Amino acid sequence: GLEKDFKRYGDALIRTTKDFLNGYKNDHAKEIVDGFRSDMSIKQLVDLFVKGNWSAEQKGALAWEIESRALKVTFQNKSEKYNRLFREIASAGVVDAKATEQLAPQLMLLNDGFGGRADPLSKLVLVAKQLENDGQVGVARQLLEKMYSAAAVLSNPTLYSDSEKANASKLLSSLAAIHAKNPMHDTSMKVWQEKLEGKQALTVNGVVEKITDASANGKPVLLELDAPGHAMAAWAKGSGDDRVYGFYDPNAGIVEFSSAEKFGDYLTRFFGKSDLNMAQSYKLGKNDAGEAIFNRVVVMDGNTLASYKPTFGDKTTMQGILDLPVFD
Amino acid sequence: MGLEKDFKRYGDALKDIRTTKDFLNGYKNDHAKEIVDGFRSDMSIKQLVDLFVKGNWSAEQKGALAWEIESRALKVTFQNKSEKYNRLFREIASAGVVDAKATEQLAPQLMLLNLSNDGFGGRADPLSKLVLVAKQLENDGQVGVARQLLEKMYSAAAVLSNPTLYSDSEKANASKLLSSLAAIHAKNPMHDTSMKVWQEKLEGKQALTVNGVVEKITDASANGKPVLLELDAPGHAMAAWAKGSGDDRVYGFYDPNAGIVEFSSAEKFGDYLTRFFGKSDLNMAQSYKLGKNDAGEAIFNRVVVMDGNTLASYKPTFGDKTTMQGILDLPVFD
Ligand SMILES: [Cl-]
Ligand SMILES: [Cl-]
Ligand SMILES: [Cl-]
Ligand SMILES: [Cl-]
Ligand SMILES: [Cl-]
Ligand SMILES: [Cl-]
Ligand SMILES: [Cl-]
Ligand SMILES: [Cl-]
Ligand SMILES: [Cl-]
Ligand SMILES: [Cl-]
Repeated sequence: GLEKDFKRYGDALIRTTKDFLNGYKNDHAKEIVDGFRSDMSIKQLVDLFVKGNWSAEQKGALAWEIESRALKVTFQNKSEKYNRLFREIASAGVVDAKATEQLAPQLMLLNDGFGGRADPLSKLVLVAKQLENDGQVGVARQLLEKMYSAAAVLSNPTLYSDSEKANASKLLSSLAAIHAKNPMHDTSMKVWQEKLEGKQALTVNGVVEKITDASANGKPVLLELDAPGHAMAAWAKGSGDDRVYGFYDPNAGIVEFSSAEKFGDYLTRFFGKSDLNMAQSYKLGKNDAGEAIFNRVVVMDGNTLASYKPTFGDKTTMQGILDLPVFD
Repeated sequence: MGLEKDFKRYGDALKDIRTTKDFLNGYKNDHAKEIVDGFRSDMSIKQLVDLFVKGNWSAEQKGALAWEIESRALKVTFQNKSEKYNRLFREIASAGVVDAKATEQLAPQLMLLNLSNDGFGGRADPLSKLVLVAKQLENDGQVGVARQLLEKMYSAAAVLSNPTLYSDSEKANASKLLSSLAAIHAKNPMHDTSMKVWQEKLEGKQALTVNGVVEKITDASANGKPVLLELDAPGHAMAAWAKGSGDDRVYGFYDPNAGIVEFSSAEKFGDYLTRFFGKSDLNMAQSYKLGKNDAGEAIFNRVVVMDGNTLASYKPTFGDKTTMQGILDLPVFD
């Protein structure tokens, strides 16, 4: 009978006064509400609230003890059988556009192919964040969705139109072009601002400071984190509450945070011995202090990299590749 | 290892023929072994490029070798992400103050839980309805209204569990949103007589099976109009819907356990729902204790064909002018 207990409570009401809201907290009723016990039932708590003269802060204390129990909504990881059924349906036969949106974020990429280091992906993810900072939306999440769609079209071409087979080959052949002609070696334009290696190499903390620097509010920070035969990306984009700090790894996929503190906690624990110890798994060397350092950290120039053309003769730019379609 | 030099020689041998319908028709699997003389399905990428460069081929013949080469050289394999990466993300996102951007990635991985006699019923009575209003609004142009409902509920619950980490304005918004779900349960819109939020109530001899729900949701006669169904099982409410038009039309299902699932394909939607309730896979029909029709087929105690427009304009709390659509726009942070 929690429904009848919540109606009598709601009718007994002040819920917007700063005197009430200050009392609306946990472990506070046991110190200002005479006749309160943390083993009481919702029914007993409502009886104590109605039968009794209370102050503004005192009504807020009981309000929290009542609402924290009556309006409680608990969350928990979804059971594996629901995820297994969704992946089985979404990965079967013809590619499902809407299903791929929900499936892409749960997958990881593997190796032959092109690079095997994810050379072109870390770069395209950085261009995508340059474009997202400038207003576009979900450019990086759609890059993974399109790659998954292109691969599916290339594996079962008999299930797609000639237009779709042409789009899939063009997108995948474009990733191979970025690897064949690495923009880092181009001499007509400099796609990088700085190339921190050797005695200038950065640690995970160095990358975190560069990404979370509060002086970059509104401007994008685009870094390519290079480890032996394994390339990753880190970035910052947006402004104010919309500013986001992210990290990309072919294994973990794309991870973003609104909090600079959570981003720093994630990256430190990702590479640190305290948790995943990825720094030693990707075989990072150490500086004279014994701190893990990246073989190279490239501070990219989003604008120059976005305008780079991987295939000579063709006018398709990096930004152009992120807009290449797969389906009509 | 020298696959990069083999792809450059290949790309140069095509200078467009890659966009001619004669080339694309030949660009298929199991087709080169029947039109390309001197082809063996045991050849290496290097041998395939040699056969492509050294040899005069037709439009369809270049497409066959192109597929055999690209299907191997441009191959990208996918796999489930390791659980340790998801565990690290959940640990960071669930610590201290709620992270707006992290909640966007976390919400879709969670499921909802509550009391048997909770402050809004242990059947998800108000959620199935709010999800249907959200789909009514999404059909009309709004975006991610249902995904943000779960993100806000997660944020409200977090604020209610750790109020000392949020402002008075935030604690007031969290209590207002959660108290609104309790209002929808206290005053069930299905019993309102000032407005009819439902079009039909299929029950008894008119009860639908899982296949019946699939036909109603995927029915091509709904053009670009929204189909909003509430699937009622003993003490457990779910939702099913169709929204959008053309390539954008989507078929979805909501269950507090499975969360929100959507498909562009009517066939995949049907395969998902059939296997969700069927004994062949999850067997949820027997878990939610569904009854059976004279044919022994599992049926829902009731399927409500909702009227998105009327339900969206319904006011759960009397005296207050907040509508169902208004609840989906209630804020949590400021
Ligand atoms: Cl065929
Ligand atoms: Cl912060
Ligand atoms: Cl597309
Ligand atoms: Cl020809
Ligand atoms: Cl866990
Ligand atoms: Cl405050
Ligand atoms: Cl009812
Ligand atoms: Cl049937
Ligand atoms: Cl969900
Ligand atoms: Cl919000």
